[PDB]
Amino acid sequence: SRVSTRSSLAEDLRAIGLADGDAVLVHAALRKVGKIVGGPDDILDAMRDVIGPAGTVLGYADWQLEDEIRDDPAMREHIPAFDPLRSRSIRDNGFWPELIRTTPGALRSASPGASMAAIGGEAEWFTADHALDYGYGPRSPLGKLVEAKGKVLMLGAPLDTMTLLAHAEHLADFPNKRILRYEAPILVDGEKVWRWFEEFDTSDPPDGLADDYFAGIVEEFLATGRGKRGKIGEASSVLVPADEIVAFAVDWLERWGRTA
Amino acid sequence: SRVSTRSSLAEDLRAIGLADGDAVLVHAALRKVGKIVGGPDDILDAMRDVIGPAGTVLGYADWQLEDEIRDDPAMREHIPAFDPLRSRSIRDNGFWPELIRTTPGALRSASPGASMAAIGGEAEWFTADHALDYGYGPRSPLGKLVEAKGKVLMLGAPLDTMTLLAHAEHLADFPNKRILRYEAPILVDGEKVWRWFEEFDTSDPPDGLADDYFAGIVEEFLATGRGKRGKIGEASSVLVPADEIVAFAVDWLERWGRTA
Ligand SMILES: CC(C)(COP(=O)(O)OP(=O)(O)OC[C@H]1O[C@@H](n2cnc3c(N)ncnc32)[C@H](O)[C@@H]1OP(=O)(O)O)[C@@H](O)C(=O)NCCC(=O)NCCS
Ligand SMILES: CC(C)(COP(=O)(O)OP(=O)(O)OC[C@H]1O[C@@H](n2cnc3c(N)ncnc32)[C@H](O)[C@@H]1OP(=O)(O)O)[C@@H](O)C(=O)NCCC(=O)NCCS
Ligand SMILES: CN[C@@H]1[C@@H](O[C@H]2O[C@H](CO)[C@@H](N)[C@H](O)[C@H]2O)O[C@H]2C[C@@H](N)[C@@H](O[C@H]3[C@H](O)[C@@H](O)[C@H](N)C[C@@H]3N)O[C@@H]2[C@@H]1O
Ligand SMILES: CN[C@@H]1[C@@H](O[C@H]2O[C@H](CO)[C@@H](N)[C@H](O)[C@H]2O)O[C@H]2C[C@@H](N)[C@@H](O[C@H]3[C@H](O)[C@@H](O)[C@H](N)C[C@@H]3N)O[C@@H]2[C@@H]1O
Ligand SMILES: [Cl-]
Repeated sequence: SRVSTRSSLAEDLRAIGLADGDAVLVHAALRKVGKIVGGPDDILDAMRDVIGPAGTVLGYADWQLEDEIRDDPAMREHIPAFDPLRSRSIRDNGFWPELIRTTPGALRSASPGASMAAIGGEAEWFTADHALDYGYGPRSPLGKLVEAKGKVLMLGAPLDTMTLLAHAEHLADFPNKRILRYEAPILVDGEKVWRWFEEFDTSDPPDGLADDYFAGIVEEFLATGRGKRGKIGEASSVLVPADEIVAFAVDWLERWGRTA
Repeated sequence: SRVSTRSSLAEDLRAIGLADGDAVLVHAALRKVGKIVGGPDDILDAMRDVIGPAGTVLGYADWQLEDEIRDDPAMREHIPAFDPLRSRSIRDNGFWPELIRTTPGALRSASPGASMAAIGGEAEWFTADHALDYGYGPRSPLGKLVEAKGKVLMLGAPLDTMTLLAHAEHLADFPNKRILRYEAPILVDGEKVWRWFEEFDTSDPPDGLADDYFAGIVEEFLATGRGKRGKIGEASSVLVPADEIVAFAVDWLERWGRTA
């Protein structure tokens, strides 16, 4: 029965630990926030108020081409190329990355399935030079979030949607990492070309693990007393430092893979 | 029962009457088109291929401020002012105006409740200088649609959502037109100010007619033979000359006003 404002959301964000100059990747379930006077745009505006102009807000866009269409040779010349300026975010990830992507000023990185939207003082740097292959590795917004000592805010989102952990999956040395190869269309100086891609499998976990095991790792991280929980509006939310939870998740995975 | 492509939708638009250099207002129910390979963006892409670069495609954006919150004094300072670059389309008009508005190169006119989104060769003209009061009058994208001799296409949409006919309500001489007055926040060169507004009532029909009466007027115009029906992908869709349906509607309303 409580309605949120740009001002009250800024206090909530400061209360969970958002600070001046932060860079924050956000995963959101916006319905959990509850009634907002100015719609969910008040959340992004509140965040920009807190972190200031030097800060950056990010979201995981991906794109909408499903595998079964991509793999259907009949529709091959009817599939539109991925275009960081025009391709819309995968709807599976909710409105939040679309909200960012279509805010004037936002930029969107180049590696389609891993592509990120960002707005703020380092939006250019965070989206620049996104490797097409292994796009969850060091040459990616996720690696740059670790380098920048950014944060990840789960805004009512289930903890297994923390995509930053796919970057730990990339770094961790464990046996039998599944490698995925696929063909997708992209623009090379404004013209459509089909390109072969390669990356570590993000869609399914390492064999032996439950499909939602990212959530277990996050809770085990919060159990050490690092990170913070809080209400953003009415959404139960989590804020964690990106570098710490990736080091935690790397050795969680490296230790598990040794037992096999 | 089949998939539509940017090229399949292209030939469907040419058969309804879309032609080179056209400027067309679109009201859409996109779930009625069926499955499209590259999503509803393939619709707007097709149209811009049919009409060519001099063409122009429009949508009725409006905005999301709710009367209730607007008229709550306690919420006054928390209302985001209307911003033609940022305030999102009213969701009751469907995704289509948002689809246009969030396309790079697209423009949005200044008068909030009557705001229109536009992309194409004449997008700057169709959106320039939209009057804040009586925003369905002559100083309006709908007035310019008549002057440009454009078209309207109901793309699976209920024919009573044809907003151009509100422009016929502004123009037609019939007694007891209901004037609406309200205060609303608007961005004036980046700064929010509350401004009083007035216009003819678009939210309820003139006292004496059914709510969906716009619809019966449309198909009656179709009985004259001066419209064209046809299926866009899977959607039953109507295309109509703008200048003629206004005159047909104006005379309809003025003639009916005397009987009353
Ligand atoms: C799946 C998931 C998104 C569902 O969350 P949800 O709250 O149900 O859906 P969304 O987050 O899209 O938010 C919905 C709110 O959009 C607002 N919204 C959407 N578009 C809007 C618009 N154009 N204008 C105003 N509001 C809009 C609404 O409040 C809509 O709610 P309503 O339609 O019920 O009114 C959530 O559980 C989740 O998993 N989030 C994280 C996803 C992620 O980042 N995944 C990474 C890869 S694993
Ligand atoms: C109310 C009305 C809009 C409902 O239409 P609808 O087809 O059910 O809904 P929309 O037209 O918004 O289109 C829905 C399709 O959006 C696609 N779409 C929406 N957003 C998308 C996105 N971001 N990315 C990819 N696809 C998206 C989907 O196919 C969505 O369907 P799904 O959610 O079932 O998959 C329609 O009946 C109507 O009355 N239209 C006319 C509105 C108008 O012009 N009013 C004028 C003022 S009175
Ligand atoms: C860990 N579980 C996740 C699942 O959870 C969601 O669906 C479940 C269905 O039972 C629900 N129980 C659960 O509540 C809900 O959150 O959603 C699927 C969606 C699917 N397109 C893919 O996305 C991945 C992309 O394929 C990949 O490209 C991207 N990099 C990462 C995406 N997560 O894999 C995830 C993953 O399997
Ligand atoms: C006449 N019907 C319309 C309704 O759609 C539905 O109407 C009937 C129910 O009422 C249904 N039977 C019908 O299937 C369906 O089309 O949507 C509402 C949405 C509301 N924001 C307002 O928009 C108006 C704006 O408020 C106003 O600012 C603008 N100028 C004109 C808009 N129509 O009034 C319309 C109008 O009442
Ligand atoms: Cl995918």
